[PDB]
Amino acid sequence: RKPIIGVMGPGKADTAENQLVMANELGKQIATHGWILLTGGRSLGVMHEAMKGAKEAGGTTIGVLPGPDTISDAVDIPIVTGLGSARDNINALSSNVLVAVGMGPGTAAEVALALKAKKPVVLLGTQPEAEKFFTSLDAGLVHVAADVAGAIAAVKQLLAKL
Amino acid sequence: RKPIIGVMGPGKADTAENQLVMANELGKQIATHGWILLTGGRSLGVMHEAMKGAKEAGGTTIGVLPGPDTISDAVDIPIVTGLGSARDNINALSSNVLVAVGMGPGTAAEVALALKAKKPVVLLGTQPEAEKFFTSLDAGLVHVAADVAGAIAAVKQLLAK
Amino acid sequence: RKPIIGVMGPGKADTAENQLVMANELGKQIATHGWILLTGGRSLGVMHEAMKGAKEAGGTTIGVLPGPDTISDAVDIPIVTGLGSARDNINALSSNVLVAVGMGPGTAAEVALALKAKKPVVLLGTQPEAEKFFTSLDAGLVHVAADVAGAIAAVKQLLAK
Amino acid sequence: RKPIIGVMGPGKADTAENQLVMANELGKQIATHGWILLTGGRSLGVMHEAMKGAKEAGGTTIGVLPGPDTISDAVDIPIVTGLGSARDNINALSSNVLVAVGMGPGTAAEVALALKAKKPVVLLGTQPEAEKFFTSLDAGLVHVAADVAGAIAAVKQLLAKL
Repeated sequence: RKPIIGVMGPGKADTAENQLVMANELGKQIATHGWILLTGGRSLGVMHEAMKGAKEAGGTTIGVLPGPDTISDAVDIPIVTGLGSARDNINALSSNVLVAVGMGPGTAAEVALALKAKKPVVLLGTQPEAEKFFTSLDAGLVHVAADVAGAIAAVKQLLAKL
Repeated sequence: RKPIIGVMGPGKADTAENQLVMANELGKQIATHGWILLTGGRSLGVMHEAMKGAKEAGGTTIGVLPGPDTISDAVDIPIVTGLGSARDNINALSSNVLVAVGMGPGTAAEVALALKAKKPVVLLGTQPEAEKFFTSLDAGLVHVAADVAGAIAAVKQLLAK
Repeated sequence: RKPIIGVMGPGKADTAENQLVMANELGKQIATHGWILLTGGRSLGVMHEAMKGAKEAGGTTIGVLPGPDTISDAVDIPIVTGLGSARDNINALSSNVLVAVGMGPGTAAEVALALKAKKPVVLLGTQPEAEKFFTSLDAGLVHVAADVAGAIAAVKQLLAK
Repeated sequence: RKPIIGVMGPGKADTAENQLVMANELGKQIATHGWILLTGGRSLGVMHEAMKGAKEAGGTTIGVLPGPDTISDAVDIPIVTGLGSARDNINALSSNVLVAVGMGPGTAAEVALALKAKKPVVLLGTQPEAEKFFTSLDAGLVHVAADVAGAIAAVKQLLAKL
């Protein structure tokens, strides 16, 4: 069974370009390590980039969508859930590790839900407020990474322990 | 329609004793103001206290629960969802305002989801990091409350808007 | 607690005129028997008629809806779920009995899901194939009703058990 | 994008052996055609068999589960949904075609939901009552198949038209 790595980030308009770069590179390295990328299939911000990156590097991608899937070609496997744009809905109970790249309400909710699920989360491109808050929720499950390499190292290690 | 006030908070193990007392007092004040209380229908920290409070004050309560069968007399309208408890689903898109008493991963998810749905949230007895962080996600929708009465005043303001 | 009676049925386009009249009459009788009506809160065939009926008879209604914002005055307790409308989610695990008036794919799914959850379902104005088929899934939980009063009698029997 | 074929059937105790055979063979032929099998990952009746079949024949499998995934090794990609054993919950909005093998409450619900989603469904090993009822819901979307070959022909054709 290939490890499944989750990526979550804000959608287009509330995303710094450094985060799209970080997302795509992470994408790359997720695929490069032989891991499946699981992310939203909605083809906009951080997630689309991760998917482009994973797919470019030969990786298998999974794109979660809610409804009538009109979905980047970076997606290999669309999981259409039927639920809302409330999330974010919530299959990163499927990932071995979750990586957040940036932050916003949707991402915060999925990070919390993964902590609640006792899954480890790597926080990349988030701000002090987020890092501290999430580390306060579960210091044992939250890993702050300075950059993509750091994020990928955190993941590799968490996988080695499993 | 009576306003529906959503209450979120941690469970038995993770609710502090001061947070129980506040959740109970908040429940009471929700009822005394003529509002319906919506909260988790199985969960025994904050949510049970809130509901027990609303009820003692003669309030009407809606309890959201993931399924059968593990319900409290304190719950009037039991809504069984047949999703899981991966999410505290209570459902505060049903609510006019959401009040988080205390904090933890489940609560943090529901506060973040309300905000994502552009709903105001009142934060009571959440620590400084919760308050600063949620404020960082959406400063116009997050209201920090010092104590039950402040939380009630925030709720009233949001309702009168 | 008042019994909660779940009503399922097709939407505006697919509800026959006789089925509107029955759904309205069923709503009325749900209310007159002191039960709460639970049904879809956005859907304008059977479910709207049922709710309009309960309401005219002074009944209390719970409307389940997928989201904001597209609600009827006929709905007292609006429950917004923030799932989709891939499923009529109304939620009849919340209900004591489920009544399907008329039939179609959405209705068929909710009737099958109630049965899966070992809940009794009363089938009203569903055609012979619906009745025979659901009966084939679980004969002890499926009750065919000839008309509103028979459906009400079935419901009463299930409640008295 | 590989076509995703959905399979649904009753779980263990309410399943004739002819249906487990039919399920496994269908599984086989789904994989043999280069299609992804999407089914419940719960490792018991019709679905487990389909998965064993798909995996034996080199196919990629997707196993939907609700909760804390304690999940046959026939699953490649577990999608953990977080929802109930209410379903059945309900990602066969992801399949191009759905195949029911046998029938029971859970299966009936997913067939209906797929008809509601305007997706085509092939009914294999079901009884007259089911065939007629579902054909009455949407005659244009429901295909009754006498056997696995027939089921697989129905699918191939529906895919050709898409």
